[PDB]
Amino acid sequence: HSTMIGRILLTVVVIFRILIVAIVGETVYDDEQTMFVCNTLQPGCNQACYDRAFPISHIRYWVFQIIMVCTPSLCFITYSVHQSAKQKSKLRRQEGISRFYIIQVVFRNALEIGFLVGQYFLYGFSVPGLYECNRYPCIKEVECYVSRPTEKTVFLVFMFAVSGICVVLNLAELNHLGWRKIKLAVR
Amino acid sequence: HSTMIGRILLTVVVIFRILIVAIVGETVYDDEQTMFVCNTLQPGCNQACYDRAFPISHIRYWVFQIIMVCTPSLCFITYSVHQSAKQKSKLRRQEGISRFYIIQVVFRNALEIGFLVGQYFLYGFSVPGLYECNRYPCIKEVECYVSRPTEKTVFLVFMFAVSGICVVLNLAELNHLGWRKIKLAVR
Amino acid sequence: HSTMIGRILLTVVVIFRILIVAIVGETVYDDEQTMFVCNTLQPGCNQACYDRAFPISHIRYWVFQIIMVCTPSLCFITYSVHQSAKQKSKLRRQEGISRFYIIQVVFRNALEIGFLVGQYFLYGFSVPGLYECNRYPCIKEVECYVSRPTEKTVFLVFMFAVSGICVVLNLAELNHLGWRKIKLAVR
Amino acid sequence: HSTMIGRILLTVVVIFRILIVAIVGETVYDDEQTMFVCNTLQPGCNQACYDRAFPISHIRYWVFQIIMVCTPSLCFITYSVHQSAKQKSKLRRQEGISRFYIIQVVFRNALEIGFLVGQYFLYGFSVPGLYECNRYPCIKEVECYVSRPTEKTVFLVFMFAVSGICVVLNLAELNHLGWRKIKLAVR
Amino acid sequence: HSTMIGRILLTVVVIFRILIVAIVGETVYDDEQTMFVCNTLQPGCNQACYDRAFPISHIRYWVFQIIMVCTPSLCFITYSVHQSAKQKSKLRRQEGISRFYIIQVVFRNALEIGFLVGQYFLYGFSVPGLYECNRYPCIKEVECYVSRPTEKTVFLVFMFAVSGICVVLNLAELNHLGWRKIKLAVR
Amino acid sequence: HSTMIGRILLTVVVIFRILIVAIVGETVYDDEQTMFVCNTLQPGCNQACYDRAFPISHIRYWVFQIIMVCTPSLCFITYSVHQSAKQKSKLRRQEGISRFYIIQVVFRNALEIGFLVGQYFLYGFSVPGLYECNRYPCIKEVECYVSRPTEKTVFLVFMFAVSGICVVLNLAELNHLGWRKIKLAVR
Ligand SMILES: CC(C)CCC[C@@H](C)[C@H]1CC[C@H]2[C@@H]3CC=C4C[C@@H](OC(=O)CCC(=O)O)CC[C@]4(C)[C@H]3CC[C@]12C
Ligand SMILES: CC(C)CCC[C@@H](C)[C@H]1CC[C@H]2[C@@H]3CC=C4C[C@@H](OC(=O)CCC(=O)O)CC[C@]4(C)[C@H]3CC[C@]12C
Ligand SMILES: CC(C)CCC[C@@H](C)[C@H]1CC[C@H]2[C@@H]3CC=C4C[C@@H](OC(=O)CCC(=O)O)CC[C@]4(C)[C@H]3CC[C@]12C
Ligand SMILES: CC(C)CCC[C@@H](C)[C@H]1CC[C@H]2[C@@H]3CC=C4C[C@@H](OC(=O)CCC(=O)O)CC[C@]4(C)[C@H]3CC[C@]12C
Ligand SMILES: CC(C)CCC[C@@H](C)[C@H]1CC[C@H]2[C@@H]3CC=C4C[C@@H](OC(=O)CCC(=O)O)CC[C@]4(C)[C@H]3CC[C@]12C
Ligand SMILES: CC(C)CCC[C@@H](C)[C@H]1CC[C@H]2[C@@H]3CC=C4C[C@@H](OC(=O)CCC(=O)O)CC[C@]4(C)[C@H]3CC[C@]12C
Ligand SMILES: CCCCCCCCCCCCO[C@@H]1O[C@H](CO)[C@@H](O[C@H]2O[C@H](CO)[C@@H](O)[C@H](O)[C@H]2O)[C@H](O)[C@H]1O
Ligand SMILES: CCCCCCCCCCCCO[C@@H]1O[C@H](CO)[C@@H](O[C@H]2O[C@H](CO)[C@@H](O)[C@H](O)[C@H]2O)[C@H](O)[C@H]1O
Ligand SMILES: CCCCCCCCCCCCO[C@@H]1O[C@H](CO)[C@@H](O[C@H]2O[C@H](CO)[C@@H](O)[C@H](O)[C@H]2O)[C@H](O)[C@H]1O
Ligand SMILES: CCCCCCCCCCCCO[C@@H]1O[C@H](CO)[C@@H](O[C@H]2O[C@H](CO)[C@@H](O)[C@H](O)[C@H]2O)[C@H](O)[C@H]1O
Ligand SMILES: CCCCCCCCCCCCO[C@@H]1O[C@H](CO)[C@@H](O[C@H]2O[C@H](CO)[C@@H](O)[C@H](O)[C@H]2O)[C@H](O)[C@H]1O
Ligand SMILES: CCCCCCCCCCCCO[C@@H]1O[C@H](CO)[C@@H](O[C@H]2O[C@H](CO)[C@@H](O)[C@H](O)[C@H]2O)[C@H](O)[C@H]1O
Repeated sequence: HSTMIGRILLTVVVIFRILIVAIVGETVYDDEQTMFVCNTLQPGCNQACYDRAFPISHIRYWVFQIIMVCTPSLCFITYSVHQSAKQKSKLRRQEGISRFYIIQVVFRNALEIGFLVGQYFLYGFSVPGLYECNRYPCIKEVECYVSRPTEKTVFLVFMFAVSGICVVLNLAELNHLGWRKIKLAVR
Repeated sequence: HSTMIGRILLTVVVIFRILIVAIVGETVYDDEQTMFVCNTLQPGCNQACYDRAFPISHIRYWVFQIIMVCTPSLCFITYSVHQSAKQKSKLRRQEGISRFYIIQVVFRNALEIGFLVGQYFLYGFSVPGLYECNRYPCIKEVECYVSRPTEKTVFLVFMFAVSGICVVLNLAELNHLGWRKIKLAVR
Repeated sequence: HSTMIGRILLTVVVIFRILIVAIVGETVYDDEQTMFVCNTLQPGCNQACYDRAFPISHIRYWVFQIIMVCTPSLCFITYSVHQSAKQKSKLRRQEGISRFYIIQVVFRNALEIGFLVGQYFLYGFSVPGLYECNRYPCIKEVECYVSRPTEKTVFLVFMFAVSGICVVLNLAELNHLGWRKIKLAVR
Repeated sequence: HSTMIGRILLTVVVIFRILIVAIVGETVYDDEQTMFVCNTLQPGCNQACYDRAFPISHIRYWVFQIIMVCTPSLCFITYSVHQSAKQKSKLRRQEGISRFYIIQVVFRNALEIGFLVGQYFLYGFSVPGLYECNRYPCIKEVECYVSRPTEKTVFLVFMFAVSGICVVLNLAELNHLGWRKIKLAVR
Repeated sequence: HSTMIGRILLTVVVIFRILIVAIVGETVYDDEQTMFVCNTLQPGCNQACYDRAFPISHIRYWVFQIIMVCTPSLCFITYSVHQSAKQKSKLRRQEGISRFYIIQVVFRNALEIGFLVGQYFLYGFSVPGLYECNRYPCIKEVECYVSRPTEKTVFLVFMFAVSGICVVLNLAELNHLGWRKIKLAVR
Repeated sequence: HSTMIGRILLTVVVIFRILIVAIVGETVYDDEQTMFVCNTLQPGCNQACYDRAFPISHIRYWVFQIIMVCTPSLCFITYSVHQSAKQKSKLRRQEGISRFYIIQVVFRNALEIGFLVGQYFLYGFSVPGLYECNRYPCIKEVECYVSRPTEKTVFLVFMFAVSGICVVLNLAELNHLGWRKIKLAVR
């Protein structure tokens, strides 16, 4: 019950997060590297420490996740276009399209779960403003400073909450589908 | 009475504020971090003080509020599209759409009130040109300077006035709806 | 007489000024703050003096005026769309639309007059290349220098001339309307 | 004779110059102020000398000329739209449109001549790489250096040649019109 | 078997990689040259070492490969447009179009193989964070440092994996075509 | 024979080169002036040497050539639009259009040959990474260094190869036309 409104809410949340990231994410991380001050005098002790502290920026991971999530929708649209171009057998084709969509949404749920787990394990919750690094160029351990940690961690928490809401909606959709539909999709 | 003209005025104000922010807000806060001068010599005493003075910039909050306000309209549009795709029962569907729109506008009023309260409590009215900060990197209290405070506080006051006008229009719409419509929406 | 050609000329002037500002204004004021040199050594004596000399930049005022001027046109378009969606009474509706447009153009003339008066009182005619400032951060009076004053004052004079031409055209339209139409709009 | 092909060539040249300027002009003058080196030590001796050497940049004048030239075409299009909306009298209206277009093209030729004369008198042909300036901030005469003079003067010469070609085409069109058409337009 | 779904998946992968690169590649390599620190004091020892370490950036090669891959599709579209404009002979024309498409896809597979081999031989897998260079401007061997190596090598590995998947799909399509179709295309 | 496929290939090559330049050329030459290091201490010895080494950048010449090449196509399109608006005489008009197109393609071949000769004579093949300059501001001969020479010369070689391919295709088209068509176009 209430499946269509749930799908509508999920689409609204997807559009909301896509617009929010495409508007704000570029500006926050536009000059992250430039605003890096570290207590050191050895040349090259700054770039190595910045790479160690932030190997992959959060914006790249978010963009990658958003682009990867939309691929089943794109392939479904292409398959529907091909089916329309091609045209008792119609009912069989409709059933095949339905089971294809079911498998697509299951794969989308799996991808969302994997992306959420990876984001949780990689970045975490809070962004440390102060970092301690010791690589080959730096003779001893040095203390570097990060710029704007509060905004980064707040936006990361918001992204995690949005991903959790999407996961909950996807689980609700899977529960609406149910064991019989899962078994039918398997066979 | 005069409900349609009030809704037209509200839409005009929304378009006005959206265009104004999308035109001017990026340029004002484009290089806020760069134009930061503080009386200190300790490395890292500038970024921490800037983060303390401005944890979240006003432009991010305004963009977030604008994007959040438009979500009920987007979900209503999607629901209308779904209803059109699906098509005595028509009258019942129209009544359901009407009560859905009523609940949507009530939620929009609540969200606007919450956003206005948060903006008032977080930023306030005036932006202090001079700041005094004392964090761990800075040994003692230091005096930092902010660039272009007058423009920031003027634009913040204008945004507050626009939000107040929108709140007044929303309250007028709720009064036009009235207790009977609220009770019907509840049940 | 010659009312339609006057309105056409006014629209042409509006499009001309909008295109001119949207093309040139961003580049002139793109790096105004960076090109600021002042004879001082006290930290923070530059930002405060720049804020004192230029509290609100001319481009922001021009953009605000242009956006505010177009609001009656937008509300008229929305009202016309609503009237078209809704559809002896037709003649009454047409008369109401005509008087609404008359009131709208009167309000537009008033807004243009107010904006012109504010621009004249705030900025003036010439931009002083050399400024003398004495605020709290600066111990004594200091002499700061402004970059590209000639272009700024020339473009300000051109904007003032365009606003004057628009005001003259609006006054001509009001004279064409006349006392009888004003009295009819009042009642 | 060969009037239509001449008008086609004029339109092609206008599109060519518009595309060329809109593509290249922004990049050449993007950082003209930054690449300014002058043999001086007095603060403020650089901005004043740059303003004296280049009061108005060539790109602003070219953009202003291009925008001003297109205004008669825009007003003619608006008048044609109004005439279409409004609809022996048709022949009179067509004759009025023809004489209006004749007056418009005469005004366009006059504006082009004035703009060409102003460009010739203001900028000239060659851009001096070395400048000598002596204003109030600079105690004595100082020698400043300009960046990329050859490209600026080459593009200025090309713009002058394009303007001359346009003037020649406009004069050919005026000769095709002739004394009888000029007299008819006058009365 | 499963040829159409394979082509759909290949198109989806192409769109995915195109969007991913067009979104992320510009920002990563936006300021690669600026963030270059090398242990040297001789002027010109930095630019030569940067050129030696990175003669051609990865983004240029990826853009070139993507643009080159799409050329057979563009020429096929143009040929189809010409055939549509031009219109037992229809069957012969369809067979000619089919064999033209077969030759086009064979050429596309060859181009993809060549581009993959070139990318593997030129860049490799890992980006060395530390480089040792000795050119004419630098008296002796000097040690330069690269900024953000981990992101560059991760994205390069992802691009290599995407190219491998595309190559596998193209080989599957060629196997579906088969020896008989290859022989028919040859003659 | 094979004229239509040759024209299709020429159009494909034109689109390919236009897309390639519009994508990559801006980024390569975005900050050429900034990354200029020369062994000198006299102020103004850098800008003059940079102007001497690179009077006109390659990107400007390429953009100018591309824009100039497309002008006959634009004028042909405008002439076709005029002919369509205007409408035994039809056959004569078609023959006139054909001979006009022949003259247009001959002029395009001549322009391409001239542009190729100019590019070969001006820039050459290789970009010298090291330059020796001696102008008035510099007391003696000084050694300046160029940034990213390998990419510039590689892209220049690619542009030369593309221009050569276009010239070969144009010569093939002219050979297909032949002496009889040339004589008919002359008279
Ligand atoms: C659809 C519903 C289920 C969404 C619920 C969202 C939660 C997954 C999010 C929302 C707010 C989050 C919390 C916001 C703030 C914090 C404080 C934060 O504390 C620190 O960063 C310091 C201590 C530490 O290192 O853990 C730990 C995570 C936590 C509890 C977060 C855990 C995850 C929460 C509960
Ligand atoms: C639809 C209608 C009801 C909109 C009305 C808008 C008001 C909510 C705004 C418009 C102008 C605002 C005022 C503009 C200027 C100031 C001065 C300002 O003073 C300071 O910043 C220094 C003193 C202090 O710290 O409070 C205090 C807020 C106040 C009164 C503002 C309070 C809120 C006002 C009345
Ligand atoms: C439709 C018609 C009526 C438009 C007419 C436009 C005028 C309103 C503008 C056009 C040119 C302007 C003038 C251009 C130059 C100057 C010099 C300027 O002198 C200075 O800046 C130094 C002296 C001082 O401080 O006043 C004073 C304003 C004035 C006369 C301007 C006054 C306003 C003028 C007449
Ligand atoms: C449609 C036809 C008539 C267009 C013809 C274009 C001319 C108006 C242009 C094209 C090339 C120009 C010439 C190109 C180069 C120079 C050298 C230039 O010499 C200098 O800059 C140094 C000497 C000085 O200070 O005059 C003087 C202008 C001149 C002759 C230019 C004069 C104007 C010319 C002839
Ligand atoms: C459609 C299927 C067949 C795609 C398979 C993709 C492979 C071509 C890619 C995916 C992951 C890649 C591997 C990811 C990581 C590494 C570690 C890497 O190690 C180093 O960089 C250090 C040692 C060295 O210098 O080789 C060597 C390449 C390798 C094995 C890569 C080899 C190529 C792999 C297997
Ligand atoms: C449609 C077909 C005919 C296109 C053929 C393209 C040629 C016009 C291009 C492609 C590769 C080019 C060559 C690539 C590399 C070089 C090395 C280059 O050597 C140097 O830069 C150092 C020596 C010197 O100063 O000449 C001289 C030009 C040359 C032979 C180029 C000459 C022109 C070539 C043959
Ligand atoms: C699509 C699916 C993708 C799956 C992705 C799986 C990625 C797995 C990454 C394994 C990384 C192991 O290395 C891991 O590094 C991270 C961050 O660098 C460390 O993380 C630590 O520092 C970061 C900040 O730097 C803190 O936010 C975090 O709370 C803390 O645990 C982990 O303690 C360590 O375990
Ligand atoms: C969508 C709904 C969102 C609800 C949002 C609720 C946000 C609540 C934030 C609680 C913050 C508590 O911390 C609060 O910090 C702000 C600004 O940092 C302080 O604010 C103080 O400094 C700021 C500038 O920095 C001044 O403009 C302000 O007038 C002054 O009160 C408050 O004195 C303090 O109470
Ligand atoms: C939509 C309607 C808006 C109405 C706007 C009304 C704005 C009123 C602003 C009142 C400002 C009072 O402060 C006013 O500051 C301006 C500029 O800062 C001063 O202006 C002075 O300096 C400026 C440059 O800085 C010169 O160009 C000007 O000629 C000179 O008078 C005035 O002498 C002073 O009176
Ligand atoms: C739409 C029509 C517009 C009409 C525009 C009329 C503008 C008239 C400007 C009058 C300017 C008088 O001041 C004029 O300055 C210019 C450039 O600043 C000087 O010009 C001098 O220097 C410039 C470079 O700086 C050289 O390129 C030029 O060859 C040389 O003559 C003139 O010698 C002087 O006469
Ligand atoms: C469309 C088809 C294009 C075909 C392209 C063919 C390009 C062939 C390039 C030949 C280059 C020979 O020079 C080649 O330089 C590369 C990188 O510069 C060196 O590569 C070496 O350094 C790079 C980084 O700099 C490492 O990532 C790599 O693992 C290592 O081998 C090779 O050891 C050397 O053989
Ligand atoms: C549309 C048609 C356009 C026709 C264009 C005709 C342009 C003619 C330019 C004549 C220039 C004469 O000056 C010419 O300068 C170039 C480059 O500046 C010199 O060129 C020299 O240096 C350049 C780099 O700077 C090398 O790449 C080149 O191999 C070498 O010959 C020539 O040796 C000299 O002859």
